[PDB]
Amino acid sequence: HHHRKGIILAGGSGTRLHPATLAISKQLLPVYDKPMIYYPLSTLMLAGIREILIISTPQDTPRFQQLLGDGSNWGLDLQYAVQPSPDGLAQAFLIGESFIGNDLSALVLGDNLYYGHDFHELLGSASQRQTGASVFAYHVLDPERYGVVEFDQGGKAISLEEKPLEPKSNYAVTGLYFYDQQVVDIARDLKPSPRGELEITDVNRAYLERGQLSVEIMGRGYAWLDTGTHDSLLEAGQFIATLENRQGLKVACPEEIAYRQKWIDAAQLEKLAAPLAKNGYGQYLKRLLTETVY
Amino acid sequence: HHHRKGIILAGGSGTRLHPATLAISKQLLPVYDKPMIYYPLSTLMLAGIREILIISTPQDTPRFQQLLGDGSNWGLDLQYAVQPSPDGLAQAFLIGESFIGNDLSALVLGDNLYYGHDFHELLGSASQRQTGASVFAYHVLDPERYGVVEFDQGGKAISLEEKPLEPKSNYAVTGLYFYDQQVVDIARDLKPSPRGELEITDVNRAYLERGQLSVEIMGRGYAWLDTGTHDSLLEAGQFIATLENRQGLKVACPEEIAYRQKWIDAAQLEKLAAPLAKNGYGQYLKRLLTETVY
Amino acid sequence: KRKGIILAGGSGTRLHPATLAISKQLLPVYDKPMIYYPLSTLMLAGIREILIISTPQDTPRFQQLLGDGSNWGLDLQYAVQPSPDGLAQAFLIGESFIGNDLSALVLGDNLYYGHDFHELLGSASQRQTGASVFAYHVLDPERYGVVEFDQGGKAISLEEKPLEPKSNYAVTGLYFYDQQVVDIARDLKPSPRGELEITDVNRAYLERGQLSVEIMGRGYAWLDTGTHDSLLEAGQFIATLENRQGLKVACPEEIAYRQKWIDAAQLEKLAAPLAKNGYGQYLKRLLTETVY
Amino acid sequence: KRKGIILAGGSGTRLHPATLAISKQLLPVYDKPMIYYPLSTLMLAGIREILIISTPQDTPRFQQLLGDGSNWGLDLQYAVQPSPDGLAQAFLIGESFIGNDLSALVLGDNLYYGHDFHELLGSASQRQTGASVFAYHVLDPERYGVVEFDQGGKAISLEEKPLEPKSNYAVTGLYFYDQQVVDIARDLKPSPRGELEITDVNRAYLERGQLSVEIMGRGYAWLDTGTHDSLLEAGQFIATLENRQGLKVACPEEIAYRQKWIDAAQLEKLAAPLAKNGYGQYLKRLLTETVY
Ligand SMILES: CCCCn1c(N)c(N(C)S(=O)(=O)c2ccccc2)c(=O)[nH]c1=O
Ligand SMILES: CCCCn1c(N)c(N(C)S(=O)(=O)c2ccccc2)c(=O)[nH]c1=O
Ligand SMILES: CCCCn1c(N)c(N(C)S(=O)(=O)c2ccccc2)c(=O)[nH]c1=O
Ligand SMILES: CCCCn1c(N)c(N(C)S(=O)(=O)c2ccccc2)c(=O)[nH]c1=O
Ligand SMILES: [Cl-]
Ligand SMILES: [Cl-]
Ligand SMILES: [Cl-]
Ligand SMILES: [Cl-]
Repeated sequence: HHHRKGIILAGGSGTRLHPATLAISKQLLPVYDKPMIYYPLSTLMLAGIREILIISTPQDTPRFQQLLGDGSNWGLDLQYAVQPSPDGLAQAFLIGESFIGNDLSALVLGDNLYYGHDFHELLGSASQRQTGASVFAYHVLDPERYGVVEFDQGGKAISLEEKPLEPKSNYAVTGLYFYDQQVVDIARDLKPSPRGELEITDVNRAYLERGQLSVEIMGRGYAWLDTGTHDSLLEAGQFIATLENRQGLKVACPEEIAYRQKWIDAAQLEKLAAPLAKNGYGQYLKRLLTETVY
Repeated sequence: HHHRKGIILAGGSGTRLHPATLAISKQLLPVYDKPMIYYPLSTLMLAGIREILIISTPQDTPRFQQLLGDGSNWGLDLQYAVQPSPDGLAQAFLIGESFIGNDLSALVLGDNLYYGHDFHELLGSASQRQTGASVFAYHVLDPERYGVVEFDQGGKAISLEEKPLEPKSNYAVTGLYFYDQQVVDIARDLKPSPRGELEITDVNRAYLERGQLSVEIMGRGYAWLDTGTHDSLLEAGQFIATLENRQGLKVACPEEIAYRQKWIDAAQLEKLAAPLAKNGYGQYLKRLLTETVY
Repeated sequence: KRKGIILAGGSGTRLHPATLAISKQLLPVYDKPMIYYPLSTLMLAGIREILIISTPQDTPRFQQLLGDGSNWGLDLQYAVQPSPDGLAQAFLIGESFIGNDLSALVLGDNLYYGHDFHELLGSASQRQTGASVFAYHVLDPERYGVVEFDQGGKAISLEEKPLEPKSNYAVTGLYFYDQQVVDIARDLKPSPRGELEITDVNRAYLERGQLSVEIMGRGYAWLDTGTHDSLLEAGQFIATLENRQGLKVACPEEIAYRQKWIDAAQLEKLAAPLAKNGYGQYLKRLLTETVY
Repeated sequence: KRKGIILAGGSGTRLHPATLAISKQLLPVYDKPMIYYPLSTLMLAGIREILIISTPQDTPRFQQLLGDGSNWGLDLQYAVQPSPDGLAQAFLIGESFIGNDLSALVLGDNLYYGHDFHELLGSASQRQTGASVFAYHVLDPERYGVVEFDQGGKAISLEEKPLEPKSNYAVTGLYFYDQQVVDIARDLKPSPRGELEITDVNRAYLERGQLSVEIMGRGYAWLDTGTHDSLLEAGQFIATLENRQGLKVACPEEIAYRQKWIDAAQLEKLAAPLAKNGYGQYLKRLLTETVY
């Protein structure tokens, strides 16, 4: 008788971006002024998630651990798992099964950057849906590269296709997914696609066929940035730099997000600022203590 | 017995950006794939404003007229005035006095670019306030360069200062202003500041002292882009290019905004596409006829 | 004596609406009008007498920008190209300007940068007979005049926008000609696309073994201004060089002064109007600083 | 025989958190690890025997990346610098590697580009006595070793990060030395900031009239990797060159192959693992294409 956790998939991108990524995983590469993984981590945090599993290669887990620790500095609890071989995104749920337990979950890709107004509220809406799965659809130039969602005249999602040659719309599914307690069992019964991968689109189609997939539009006023190529990586750095140098505010500073969620107080933030007091990042953390930012 | 119009200030930026701007006004320079003036024009249009006065130098008015015409192609009515000498932003209301008549108004700077989610609704809120004046405050790195707003502990605006050496906050007033029928008379009684200029901050302080200035925060999730330097111009081009190449959607395409406001129909948009059918811009206009974009 | 021509004519509707109000070559690349860059190139090549060819609409604009040239030690003239009917029209339009002198054409939207560019130009300019062009390795040779070389490195063919390019070597927008070019241009027939082709002019020199094709090495930057994306990149490229160095690329006043076409007192007068911005400050600092 | 050293040591906490997980010199600049660029520079200078010096933590990472060098016709060795105690420590750490040979140090985060760079390096490398450095005009000379010249153009002083720089000419991160440098390094005292200064090594050669200071001209790009903004720019600069040209900057496999240190069949083996991305495709295309 019986009476939301986060996952960040930051494993191998294979040899796709070699030789740039020969010495280090993509998700530890900087995007402008901070490691890439700070952005998806900050995203889960904005969604109010505090218990988070980082999935990386066996080779780079210690590097993630060194950067991020156990989370206690930022009011989180961070755990780690390895993905020996990159057998697909849906594998996150088998690797993370004991971590998830009987809870709701959120999966984010470790190389996905988001930006925009009321992003907190867009994340809240998905996080509040305690049943079913929630994903986001975003208009892209190149829907071929993604899971593509087709809508009917009423705006209802009626199909999902993984990397179709002739996409039914320009609406790609973003690398951010919210799931109720059915996801582990759905993942467990997945059979490898032709490429040997356990596909997240198959997971989302399972929910769709059950009438339990909410697809919310992430509007054109949001930036969902591309890190798939060297070119798009560079554009992602330039995009963040322009916003931060314009505003005097950072995007996805995890210390700041914890501070504003009240997961850490002013004294704790002051201590985090000390080691970096001579660079712009530590000076930014110090300015958060006295400035009112709306 | 007696029983909202837009202005775009696109006059002289002086010799500040010479020699780049020796042959042509700044507001006709491209930002990535379209003239700069398309962005503030699109902004007024998003606010639902259809009667718009463009203020330029006598030298470049014909160039604006050639680019934009009388508005009829886009469901607008565009008129023109000249600013013989750049005697300040508040001069817009004396130059535009007969154009404004007895109506409410909106002033936008011809070199200001905005971007973000629910921008339409942020513009709507200001446009709906039929009394008083409405402005926007945005957090910037360099508030010294702008009109700066100071808030009290409750978030109420309590002072405005033009280019203070020691800014009371990092909140700059953006170059977008909504005004009731009192603005022309307020402008008329302005005395030149020490620099010989008729200051918009003095106009906004007049409303503030009357308790009729609404200052809404434009959040950090919006991009209010800088075009003040060659560097910031270049960053503005890069910023737009990244969004448009990512999305397959344009920012501030005026034809598109008219189409979506129902100011022009599909047949009219088809005709606008014809002359540019061989380039990306005309091909974009054609794709708007058949695609559903949420 | 070698005369210069800059062809800054119409690029059609390809970059519209960005270029609806104004010719591309009057638009800035970072901190200065695009035409400063090819103008600076002719000046570096030692050319002082220069004809600028533009659309009828925009010739007043180039004129008010650049003047008769005298304040920079140049002698500038202007002419119009009514319609975009081929780069070779420059020699028809420019026939009486050229007269019996040597000539050099540069395209108004072409940007160059690199070490010893002066000597690369100086060598081509010194060759008093035949014609000299430059071949540059590019990713997309179909867009250009493509030069094919034999195993010995000799140029053996030229094709204008081939469907199947023979190499990745594009001819750049910089051409030096002897006294034969006008007469060769006058006998050109329009191509199938309806243009008087510069590549037909160059093939005429090639058939007589009088086309010197120099490699512009990979250490030189020949930047692309043909698309919006490429305009932007060119701006970022110049900005990175100038902000790194504290030195400008293709500042005509500097080049005049370094060629000794204007003296210290004239450079000082030029600085006066712009004194309150970076460009005039730059010009002032060139008076007292030794730059190697 | 001239030996090479690359100093790819710790840059402290200056770029943290971006460099918290990994040394800057193992981070990409556009399409390849930053250290490919100074490695490619030594190889272009003709240097095959090369010592890479890094933090104790990251030496395994440079090792697994670069191997013993044999697949690129190089002979690579590795050594650690326990603490960031000055660039001159390279010659102490590298003393037994150098032995009685000539040497050249390049900083692991310095990027160069330009025409005839090979000959600029080749000339310095050929000078068998004394030391050769390069002076480059920059906007912010206070950040560097600043060289002052007399009216005749002779170097007369060197200052490390002067408060009031004497010129705008910075010494770049590329240094060639004769057999004297180790012994000069061994006698260095720590500076006031607590470091063994490369500028004190260079001043020692200067006092004996044995410092050749060559101008690296404004036609060369010496790119800045010291700030986040400057990392980004360097990436945009390399991307613009490579996408324009269809040719890569500082591809070590290409440089080996062009120096004839590996043959056509070895380059082909190298291409195999990367065949499905741009980098391996590039290597394959170098087999059949003549590039001048
Ligand atoms: C709850 C505090 C939100 C303020 N905020 C913010 N809106 C942002 N954004 C710009 S964001 O909501 O779009 C965002 C937040 C986390 C990760 C990526 C974007 C941010 O990066 N950091 C912040 O502290
Ligand atoms: C009413 C149709 C709005 C859709 N839209 C849009 N949201 C935008 N934006 C990205 S925006 O609301 O931020 C905007 C609109 C006009 C000018 C600048 C930004 C746009 O540029 N063009 C559009 O057609
Ligand atoms: C005779 C003056 C040469 C120095 N020089 C120079 N080399 C350059 N170059 C960087 S350049 O030779 O590559 C060049 C010159 C004119 C136009 C484009 C590039 C320059 O822009 N301005 C200069 O004064
Ligand atoms: C002997 C091979 C020289 C051709 N070359 C070259 N010039 C360059 N350059 C662009 S470079 O000389 O300026 C250079 C070379 C190594 C590292 C940095 C720049 C190159 O990157 N790769 C090459 O194969
Ligand atoms: Cl939106
Ligand atoms: Cl916001
Ligand atoms: Cl070269
Ligand atoms: Cl040079």
